[PDB]
Amino acid sequence: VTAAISGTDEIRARAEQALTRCGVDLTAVKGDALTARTPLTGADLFGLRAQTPEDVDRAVEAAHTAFLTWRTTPAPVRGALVKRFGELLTEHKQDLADLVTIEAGKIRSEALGEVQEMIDICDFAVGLSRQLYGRTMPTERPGHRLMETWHPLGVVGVISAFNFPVAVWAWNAAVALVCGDTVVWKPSELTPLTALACAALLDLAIADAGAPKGLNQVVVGAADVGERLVDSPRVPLVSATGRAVGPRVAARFGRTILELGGNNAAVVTPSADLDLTVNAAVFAAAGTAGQRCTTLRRLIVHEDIADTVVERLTAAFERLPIGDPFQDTTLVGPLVNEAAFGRMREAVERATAEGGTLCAGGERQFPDAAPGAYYVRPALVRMPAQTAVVREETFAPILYVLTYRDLDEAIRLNNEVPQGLSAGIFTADQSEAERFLAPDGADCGIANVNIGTSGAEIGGAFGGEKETGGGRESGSDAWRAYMRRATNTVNYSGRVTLAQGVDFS
Amino acid sequence: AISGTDEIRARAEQALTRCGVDLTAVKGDALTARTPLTGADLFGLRAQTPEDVDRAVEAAHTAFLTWRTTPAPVRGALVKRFGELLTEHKQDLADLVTIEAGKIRSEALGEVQEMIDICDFAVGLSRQLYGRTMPTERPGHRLMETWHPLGVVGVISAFNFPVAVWAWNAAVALVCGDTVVWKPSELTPLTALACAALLDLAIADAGAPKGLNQVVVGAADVGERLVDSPRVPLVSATGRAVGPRVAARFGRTILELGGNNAAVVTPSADLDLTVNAAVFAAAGTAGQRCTTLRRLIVHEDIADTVVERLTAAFERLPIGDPFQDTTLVGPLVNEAAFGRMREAVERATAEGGTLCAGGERQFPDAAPGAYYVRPALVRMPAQTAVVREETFAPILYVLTYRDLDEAIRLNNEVPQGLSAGIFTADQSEAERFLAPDGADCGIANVNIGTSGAEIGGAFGGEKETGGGRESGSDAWRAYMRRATNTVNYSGRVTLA
Amino acid sequence: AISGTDEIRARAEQALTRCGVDLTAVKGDALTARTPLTGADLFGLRAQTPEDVDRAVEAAHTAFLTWRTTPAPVRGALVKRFGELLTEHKQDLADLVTIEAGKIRSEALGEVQEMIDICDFAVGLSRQLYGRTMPTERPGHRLMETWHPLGVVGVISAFNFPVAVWAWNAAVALVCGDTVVWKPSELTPLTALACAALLDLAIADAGAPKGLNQVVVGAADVGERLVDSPRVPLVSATGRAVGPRVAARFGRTILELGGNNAAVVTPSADLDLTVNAAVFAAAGTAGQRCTTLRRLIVHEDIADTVVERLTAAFERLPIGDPFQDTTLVGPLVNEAAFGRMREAVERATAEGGTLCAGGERQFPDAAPGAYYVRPALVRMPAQTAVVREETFAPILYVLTYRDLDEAIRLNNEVPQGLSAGIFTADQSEAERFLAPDGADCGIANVNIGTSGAEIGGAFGGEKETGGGRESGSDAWRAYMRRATNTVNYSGRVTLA
Amino acid sequence: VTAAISGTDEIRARAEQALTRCGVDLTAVKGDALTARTPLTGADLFGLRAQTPEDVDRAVEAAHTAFLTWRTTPAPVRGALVKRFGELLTEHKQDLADLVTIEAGKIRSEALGEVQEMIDICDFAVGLSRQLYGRTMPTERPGHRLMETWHPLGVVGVISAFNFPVAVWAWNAAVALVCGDTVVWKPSELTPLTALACAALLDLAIADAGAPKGLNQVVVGAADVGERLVDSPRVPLVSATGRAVGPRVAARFGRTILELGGNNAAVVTPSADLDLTVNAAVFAAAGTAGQRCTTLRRLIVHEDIADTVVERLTAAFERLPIGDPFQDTTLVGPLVNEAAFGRMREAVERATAEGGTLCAGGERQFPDAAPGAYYVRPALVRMPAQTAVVREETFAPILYVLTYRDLDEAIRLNNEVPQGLSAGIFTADQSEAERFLAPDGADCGIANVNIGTSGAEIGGAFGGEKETGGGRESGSDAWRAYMRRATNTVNYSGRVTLAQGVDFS
Repeated sequence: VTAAISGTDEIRARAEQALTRCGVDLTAVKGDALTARTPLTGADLFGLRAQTPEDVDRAVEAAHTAFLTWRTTPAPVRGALVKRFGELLTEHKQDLADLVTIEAGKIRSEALGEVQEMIDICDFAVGLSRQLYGRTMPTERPGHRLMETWHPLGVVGVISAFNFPVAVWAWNAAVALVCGDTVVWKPSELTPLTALACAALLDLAIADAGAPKGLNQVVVGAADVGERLVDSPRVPLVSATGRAVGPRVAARFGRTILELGGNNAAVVTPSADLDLTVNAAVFAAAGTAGQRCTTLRRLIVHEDIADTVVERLTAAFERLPIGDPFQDTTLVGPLVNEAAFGRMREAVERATAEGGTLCAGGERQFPDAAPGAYYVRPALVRMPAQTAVVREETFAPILYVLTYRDLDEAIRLNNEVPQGLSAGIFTADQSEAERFLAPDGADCGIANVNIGTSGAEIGGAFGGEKETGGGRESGSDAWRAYMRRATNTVNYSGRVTLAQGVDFS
Repeated sequence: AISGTDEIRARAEQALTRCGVDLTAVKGDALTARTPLTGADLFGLRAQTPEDVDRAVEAAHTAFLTWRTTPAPVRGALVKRFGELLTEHKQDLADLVTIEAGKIRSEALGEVQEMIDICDFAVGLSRQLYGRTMPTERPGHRLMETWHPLGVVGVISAFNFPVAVWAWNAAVALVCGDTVVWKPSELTPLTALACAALLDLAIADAGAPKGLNQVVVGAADVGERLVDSPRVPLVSATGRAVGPRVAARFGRTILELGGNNAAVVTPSADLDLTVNAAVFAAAGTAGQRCTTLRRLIVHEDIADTVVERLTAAFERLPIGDPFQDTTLVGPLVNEAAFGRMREAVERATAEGGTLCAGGERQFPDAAPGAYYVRPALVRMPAQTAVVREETFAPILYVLTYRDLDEAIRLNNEVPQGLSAGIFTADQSEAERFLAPDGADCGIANVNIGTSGAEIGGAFGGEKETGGGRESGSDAWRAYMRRATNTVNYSGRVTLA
Repeated sequence: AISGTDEIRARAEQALTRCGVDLTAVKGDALTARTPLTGADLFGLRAQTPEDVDRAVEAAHTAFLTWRTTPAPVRGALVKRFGELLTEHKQDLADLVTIEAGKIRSEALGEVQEMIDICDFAVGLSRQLYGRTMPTERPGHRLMETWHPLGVVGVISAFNFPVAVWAWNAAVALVCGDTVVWKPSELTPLTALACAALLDLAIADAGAPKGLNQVVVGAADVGERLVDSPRVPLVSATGRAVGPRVAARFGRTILELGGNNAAVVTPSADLDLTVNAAVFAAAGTAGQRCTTLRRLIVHEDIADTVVERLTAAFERLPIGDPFQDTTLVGPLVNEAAFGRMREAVERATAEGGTLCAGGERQFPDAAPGAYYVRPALVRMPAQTAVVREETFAPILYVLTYRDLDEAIRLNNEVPQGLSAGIFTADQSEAERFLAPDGADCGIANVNIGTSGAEIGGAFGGEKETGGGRESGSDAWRAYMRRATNTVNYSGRVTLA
Repeated sequence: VTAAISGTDEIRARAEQALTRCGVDLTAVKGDALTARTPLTGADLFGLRAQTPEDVDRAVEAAHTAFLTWRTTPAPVRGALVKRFGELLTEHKQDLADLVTIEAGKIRSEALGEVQEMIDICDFAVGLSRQLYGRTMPTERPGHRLMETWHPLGVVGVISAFNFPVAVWAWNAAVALVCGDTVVWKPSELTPLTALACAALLDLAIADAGAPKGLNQVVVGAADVGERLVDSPRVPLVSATGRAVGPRVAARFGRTILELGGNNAAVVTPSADLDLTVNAAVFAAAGTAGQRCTTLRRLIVHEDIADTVVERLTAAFERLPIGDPFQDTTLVGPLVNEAAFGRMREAVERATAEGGTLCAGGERQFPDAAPGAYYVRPALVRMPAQTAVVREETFAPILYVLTYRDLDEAIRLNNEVPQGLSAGIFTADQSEAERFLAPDGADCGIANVNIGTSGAEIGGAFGGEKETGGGRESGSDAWRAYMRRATNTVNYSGRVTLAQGVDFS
């Protein structure tokens, strides 16, 4: 139950080294308006310059200028830029992953994985640059041709959260760039440094490619900066990941991609492989300290095996190594800030008040080793019913355990929450697996068999349903949200249908 | 010679009866059916309350729970049967369309035929609704994307296409496993009652659930209750408040909100083709299509001759009773439509325009409650305010250009973005117009006008038109939910 | 109680007449129509010569020149009309199918319904036939892929599905803008004549070209002339020489050449489900489907109980007149089919097999010219020669396994590769069977037998089955030619 | 009319340098069975070891072993191999292009372009590795699911020609590898060295990736080696590019991709931009010394402009710089061998015998500067009709000029030849452009507007119709030919349709 944590100064030096290697000019970005910080110790690292709302508008207009050139640049040439950027990400993978650990608190292997996701979406987007497929199709009209074409849309506003500080932007920017769009990115106020590093690498790729300078810009600021971006008439698409954005953008006839959180469950049936299940559940519940939109928060377990599953998860949660995310031994790093810790404790108290039993975890670990940081053991809570606290997502590592008998009851328990991001079923039974994925099964955007709620990869469309917000990012044909469809009828016959047969001559 | 109100009423009652409507059950005192042919009220109807809308959604949701597990090809059999009944009653439904919308008989028949055609397309879709299978990075896993029924679809339609818009939505939604609650225009309730009765027959013939489709007749408050329902995940609206309201409750919308459609006429344009296409697209349906041609952007070297030829055509357009086959232009829907038209033309002349032809009310004494008008042709010195904001009336504004990029800019400058066309014999001009830096609309055509669209194409527009697509290509995806499914068959945990 | 030849002849003549066939015009002395129900000749028919095949191709090619520019949705209207006529005459056509193929009435009805269903699917396709638009690397250029009508399609069909295979080919080919020349099995000419007459009515109703479809009745030399025609770019053959011959003249083929289909029965299989599925897939159509279940690969722990249960089922199968609704198994097509069956069973017992049930000729005195047989169940010690080469007869070979990878290897070891199934309650076994290292067939199913297929799926197989696909998904692409089109609108030469 | 040509010795030294840089072991590949050669001088460079037919069978079996591992290696992992290979091609682009010039005689800029095509298809294939899309679709059966899946096929035999000695293999191998297939490549007997270099680079990528060793092998030999590859029962797909292969493979129920040549035309209408047209026609007719399958061989010109077009093409052909393909000034390098030159001269003689007029070119240039090499000026021949010599493709730079009046006549003249690879129309008229591309227009696999018969790129499917052979390679969904389709119905209902309602229990 004890851990050595890196000092703020050692963290700052590592951040500075990483930023400089990624080509950031520290003198130019430093200032006294905002502050970079680290959840590893809770402390401020150094001050940053901020953009004003007026600067956001200047950025959007510059991005629109760039768009006017980029939209007629051939998609395969646009893909060459993205290929160059992927090369630079590859070259600086370890440097960027350092920044991700520093700002989001993720363990090293997860930080590296997030940067690799960026590299993987660049590879995918380079492929898409020769596709972006529309259709050709028959027309009913003699001597006509009909097709559907896809065109670049305009400036895309990207609003990202602290928890995936680089991959969410990459999913959006790699795709948007190859689609002939330009990007203005408002990163989380908690994670500016990762964004600055990403932007500097992309600016080098842009300079190497001879591409337009305003293809991507980062706006560093607080909430008034984000609002100005959301409200811009020159931003036809806003992608927001990790609540008010949908209706405000719809009001000005813009488009949104929303992925707004998840309250994700897994069903454990009587035939589940318990070794597989426990391993999967622990990773999905405890990974990233319970701060993924896809984190496992509800486990719906058949009454015949619930006691044994709870025993095993209790033991696994008790053995989880919690500590500095730079240490190879660490599996759980810190929560992002005090507010997060407070919400976690409030939820666990309310759960025991609504009838629950705390089985494992929930306590702050080694508070005196880093007093400004909140390292916590993931909580396992057995619940007699799916009460309000279980239905209302807390962004923390709390796994509520519910029991069921009939699979249709498990499905109902999965579906009855307002969120609809991901779901999983652990079963050896062919029919149960298929029933879960059927139209009357789990209602979520992602529905998996024998893999947890974080089972997703670049090639799939990523997003959810219900209050998650309906958007899709990354794979399949999510790229269509970054373009506009045109239906084109071409007459080569020299004639038109004459109304009531009349020829006006 | 305008048909009499008594004759029209009798024709409406006979059509409704033949389509299976129970006149006693739908008659009442809350709302009135009317006709633009004379302006007269036909007879009174029962209305639904907001509470009835909630009951209808409940019924549709109950039906959905059964329908969503009914195999899609079986769902397609219902739509095939509906198409057969529409075919059987094409003339009766078309008479109701002419009576309530005022459109000429041939256009009314064409609208009912669109219904039949989308039924046939949806029967095809019922065996497709394609998702994907694709590789996964994880050993001993499989990955796919599936599409599932969404739920209850609310359909809000306008007076001008009182049956085809609902059919695009309902044929597709039903084969997608959804159910529908339809709020038709308060101007055109009878067409909806007839449609609903024919679909209820098909439902009976198929043994399908009774709540698959319901019509709610009423005013604003009925439509508002439908839009705000938490059990209506998709609202399809044709006719602006809807988008944000639905977004606020995390629902989905398909919005097609109007059009201010232009065509560009280049110096190599075939003028006989262009004049015919422009006249039909500007004057057709008395200028009351979402896809009506409202702006003609003509090259300065041919502008005088084009205006001369359109003036002559507009002066010759046959205006009259839409049940007479000689008629090209039927009446406007109501007095307010006429008022708005006149206000636009007055504004245009105050903004420097010249009225070249049309605009006058025709034979007011033949039917004082009806508004038959000659389409207006107005030459404008620039794209001023009145040109940029559409009026749902037959007014064609003529603008001039020299460089094609400026014609394109003029096309694109307005807030609407539904359809556009270019008339040209030049291969490169045609391609430029359709290019990524060309016309910005949802529909962009060469040598065919702004109503050049068909069932197999996705229909809808950009910008303030609202972004939705209906009908063809893969528009059906808006009626379903995508799932991404990873299946592990390895017995091991492999993380990405 | 077997229907008499005179009764059958009269029923055949009435069906043909009702379908629009002119009996005087088709009767003759060159070929004979026959029935497997009694083995009797029904009546004589005129035959085509090789020169008539060349005239038919010429006529089809002339029709093609018009049809290929007829808009696909208009082509789809013809197929929709055909589907309506098939629906009207479903019973009459089904009677001809039972008479000539010997299949039970319910299966004959199902085959005609497949025709109607592919017509409805093809009507959908008529608005799709999708190519692509995509980006080009070249500034000021556009790139697309389009699909165009191919030409005359030769269709060679077998006795066992005398109408549905031609319908899969003809509905799709016609909406794709192709024309068809059909050479039906010499065993089943009457069904083809009836089909052709109904389609000719639809053609007349639509005002379409008369040469869209033609039937050539004859022997080997007629089929050979069709295969070798330089004006037939696609040959679709169901029933081995065809592939190389057509390739030699740079034509295209779709080949579906037979099946030796297996199912794997795992220890967690639901035995009631499995026995029912196996009996129906092995015995259905007297074992004369391309998709008939011929090999059952059963886990050693349940093999004895499975064999016991199948023995009991096979002993209870009702064999008899296919016009009687009590019948499950009708007759084999002819004496040669019976001879081949007996030879296979004799070979299997010589290779170490045990005949567990069936194989005996039923009621030979009731109809001495007809071959009614009880399906045979043979337990085998290994997959020997007789197991690996299919016999078109109802024989089910039972093999045992222990490890699933060995069941998969046994499935895959044969030269045919049409369909396969796995019966299991185990999620991972189901997935393993369908995985890239699982069953190698064109169709691979879980908890449904080897005939588990439907209109919306691409149908066909791998290996010596021939590689072709018909019916659903994007099988239609084999009936068209792809073009890749780059359009320069820049006025400059930009090289790749 | 004069030129300095590199010496055989200088060429040999450059070839050796390139091979060594690409990681070929010269001692291991050298021998006395076969010979590497160069069309620049006509001479042999050095001897090579050859494979026997027995070695081909050994190679196929090793490739099948590799296939058994590769087919279950996840497609995105397979794409990582292809990405690494593209990196190595990038690093050795100039070295490989040297070999292409040496063996095929292509000018430097075309050789570099061919190697870049390899790099571009690797990028595309890396994208495809996350796609390979099948379908999910409704079933009519309650409580069932239906899908279509694509699986790796097996060993792919690649037979390539001298004229594109690296890109054709790359189109096949990049796609085949990501599709989970393995490859046995028989390069042209005229161009082994390019193949050896390609294979050595891919073997390094394989070693870096830890992939199976037998993923790709080159078999060096004469015709008996190719025949053994074509006839193998373990080779389910044979791709042959640049006549007997179709029927022989069909006989053993294999699949083929055939692209067997082209006799490609362009139509020049009265409204054609003549500067654009002449430039495009000269590149398309004279490029690669008329030795592309897509070379322009027939020009179908409207009678109103035919005289002026012929004048302009006459002047352009007379100004073409012919010489050593390593010199930046050179636009036309040599024909491949004496046999090619002999066929060219025979065709031009026969054309003048069938009524034609030689307008420009056709003569051997500077024979004494490289007596074993055949540098020729492209020939322009005006023909009064499309006679047998015009219909029968000669693999040499001969442009036959035909006149027309009605566009339907031009279309008929395009279509009446037995080949059907590519076609173009040069026109400013919107309706003519569309008529040419319509279903009753040009019948070829590739049909272009205002670009010549070599207007194709990676993203499009490449191939032709009629006696060209029907295959498609490279872009769109040509990848489907490298895989097998499965239709999968999955029952989760626990029941089956009972025949005649009978339950056997």
